[PDB]
Amino acid sequence: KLQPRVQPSPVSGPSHLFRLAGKCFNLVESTYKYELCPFHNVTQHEQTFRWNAYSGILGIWQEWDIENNTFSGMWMREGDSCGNKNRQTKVLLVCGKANKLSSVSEPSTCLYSLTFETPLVCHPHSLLVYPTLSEGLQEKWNEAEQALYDELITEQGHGKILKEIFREAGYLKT
Amino acid sequence: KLQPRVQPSPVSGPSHLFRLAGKCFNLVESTYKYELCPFHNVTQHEQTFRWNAYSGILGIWQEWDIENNTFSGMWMREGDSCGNKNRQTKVLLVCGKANKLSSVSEPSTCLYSLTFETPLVCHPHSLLVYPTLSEGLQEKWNEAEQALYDELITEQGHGKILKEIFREAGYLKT
Ligand SMILES: *[C@@H]1O[C@H](CO)[C@@H](O[C@@H]2O[C@H](CO)[C@@H](O[C@@H]3O[C@H](CO[C@H]4O[C@H](CO[C@H]5O[C@H](CO)[C@@H](O)[C@H](O)[C@@H]5O[C@H]5O[C@H](CO)[C@@H](O)[C@H](O)[C@@H]5O)[C@@H](O)[C@H](O[C@H]5O[C@H](CO)[C@@H](O)[C@H](O)[C@@H]5O)[C@@H]4O)[C@@H](O)[C@H](O[C@H]4O[C@H](CO)[C@@H](O)[C@H](O)[C@@H]4O[C@H]4O[C@H](CO)[C@@H](O)[C@H](O)[C@@H]4O)[C@@H]3O)[C@H](O)[C@H]2NC(C)=O)[C@H](O)[C@H]1NC(C)=O
Ligand SMILES: *[C@@H]1O[C@H](CO)[C@@H](O[C@@H]2O[C@H](CO)[C@@H](O[C@@H]3O[C@H](CO[C@H]4O[C@H](CO)[C@@H](O)[C@H](O[C@H]5O[C@H](CO)[C@@H](O)[C@H](O)[C@@H]5O)[C@@H]4O)[C@@H](O)[C@H](O[C@H]4O[C@H](CO)[C@@H](O)[C@H](O)[C@@H]4O)[C@@H]3O)[C@H](O)[C@H]2NC(C)=O)[C@H](O)[C@H]1NC(C)=O
Ligand SMILES: [Cl-]
Ligand SMILES: [Cl-]
Ligand SMILES: [Cl-]
Ligand SMILES: [Cl-]
Ligand SMILES: [Cl-]
Ligand SMILES: [Cl-]
Ligand SMILES: [Cl-]
Ligand SMILES: [Cl-]
Ligand SMILES: [Cl-]
Ligand SMILES: [Cl-]
Repeated sequence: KLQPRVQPSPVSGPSHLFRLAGKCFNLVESTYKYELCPFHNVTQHEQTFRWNAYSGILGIWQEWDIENNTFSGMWMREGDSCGNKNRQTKVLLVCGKANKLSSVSEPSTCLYSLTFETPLVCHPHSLLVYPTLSEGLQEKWNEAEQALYDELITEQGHGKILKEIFREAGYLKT
Repeated sequence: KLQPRVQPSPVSGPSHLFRLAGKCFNLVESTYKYELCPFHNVTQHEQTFRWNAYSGILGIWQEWDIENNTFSGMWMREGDSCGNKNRQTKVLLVCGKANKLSSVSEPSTCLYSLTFETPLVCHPHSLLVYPTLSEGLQEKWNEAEQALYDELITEQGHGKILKEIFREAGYLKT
């Protein structure tokens, strides 16, 4: 039984993925056992069966990772602390036959890359961020793409506008 | 007085395009004058303005042309008869500054390609067909893309499943 440091951000993004909120899937490795509760938290429970066996929170749903006009991954931040820093996790969404937690890795100590298989992402346009936006924020994007094509703004100024949109929608915390 | 052979199919597809229904735009060439009434009909009028001047129906809104997971064009069929066949028209939607009927051509006799400029299509992801589908038809599509990657169905069998999806949504006549 663990205490989270902050609460998860609101469920946001593609509508058809919202059904995953409140569900939890787990993967049992030899050393640890991980659980992913999408839009909420990630946790591991060391299965060495010694008395001080570790159980910690790796991250709390905070913001999205948007790269190349798509949802790159889900950012889980502000977990238990390793020392000077709090644990983080980037969940990656991959086409799979069924909702399954497939792998876990540790690129840097206390930073994790979690791969989540689900069939809801098998279509290429499922993780595009443009269809998820409100009718008004699409206009702001439409005007920015045309303005960039008309050479009224720079690729740099265009990049700024997109982050303004994503922040308003709540995909990036700010 | 012109009589359409059938009635135009229901308005279907992206929501932001529905506003064009009941509107009509025209292009005046030297020989003929064309009108496009989106989601309805297409017509040409020889402009000699004599009593026997030609007036014909080129097509009646029937179904979409979906290619590459997007809306390729609008299919207009069952126009006036040329002999063994009824006239057809494929309307193509292009990014333009304003709602404008831009061009008309006749690649093969009694088949026409009509180019309609509109600003509602200027964003690349505006005409994606996946977001317009019901949550269930999205599921049906995801499972079909997954089955194809697992080599349980053929690229040919995949195409048939998609036409079942598009037909169920109402984008294709049946
Ligand atoms: C391809 O697709 C195209 C797109 O869909 C399609 O085009 C559309 O076609 C449809 C079908 O034809 C059109 O819909 C109809 O439009 C008619 C035209 O309306 C306009 O003209 C009317 C003027 O009629 C007269 O009366 C006025 C006052 O009474 C006079 O001021 C006028 O000068 C005019 O007088 C003439 O007629 C008199 C007697 O008729 C005669 O004495 C006089 O001397 C002179 O000859 C206006 O009422 C009308 O105005 C309204 O709409 C405009 C829109 O801009 C507004 O600006 C106005 O403020 C106003 O709101 C237009 O100027 C309509 O008449 C017709 O209406 C009737 O039918 C519907 C359903 O059937 C009824 O619900 C409705 O109440 C009307 O009913 C009348 O007739 C029935 C019997 O017919 C009767 O029982 C009932 O009581 C009533 O009298 C309908 O809306 C549509 O407009 C087209 N749109 C476009 C963009 O083109 C095209 O056809 C397709 N082609 C093919 C080949 O498929
Ligand atoms: C990480 O994130 C995950 C998910 O985001 C968290 O997991 C969830 O934690 C909550 C607690 O905050 C759990 O809810 C409680 O559940 C208990 C027990 O019920 C459950 O287990 C039963 C086992 O058979 C099952 O029958 C229950 O089924 C019912 O409930 C579910 C949904 O709640 C519903 O879908 C079913 O149809 C049934 O209706 C259920 O699975 C329950 O008793 C609690 O309810 C009451 O009591 C508490 C305290 O008295 C009160 O506060 C409540 O408001 C309510 O009145 C409570 O709902 C939830 O089950 C967990 N889900 C999973 C998958 O584990 C996890 O806590 C987070 N951890 C950290 C560290 O952040
Ligand atoms: Cl969506
Ligand atoms: Cl929800
Ligand atoms: Cl892209
Ligand atoms: Cl520690
Ligand atoms: Cl603009
Ligand atoms: Cl936020
Ligand atoms: Cl006319
Ligand atoms: Cl054909
Ligand atoms: Cl394979
Ligand atoms: Cl393919």
